[PDB]
Amino acid sequence: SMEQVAMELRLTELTRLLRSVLDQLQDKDPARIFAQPVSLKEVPDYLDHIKHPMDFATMRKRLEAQGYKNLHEFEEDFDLIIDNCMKYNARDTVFYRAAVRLRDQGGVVLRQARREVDSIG
Repeated sequence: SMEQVAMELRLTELTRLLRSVLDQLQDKDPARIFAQPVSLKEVPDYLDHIKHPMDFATMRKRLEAQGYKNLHEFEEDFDLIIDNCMKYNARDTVFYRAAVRLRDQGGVVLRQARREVDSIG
């Protein structure tokens, strides 16, 4: 149907906007601490601690499959990256501190993404 095509075009455009958001958020992790999944070879007990692991590569795979239907779903995954880190790692670690900085700098990006999503529909 033409309605299905139109819905598919809207999803494609949301995916384009989320890719730009993803790139801007990942720039705020210059150490690449959140770039890839926590390795279960290196941290064999990780899934005893963290029930829903997340990282930027995993988000990018989902994005490129058009697997984010709305900005809320994308933000949920970004918040997992931060929140997982802040539980597993202690306050006095480079990892925790990196997540705080990513949260703080990312909030700005996400605040405008929300206005753009609503504005463009």
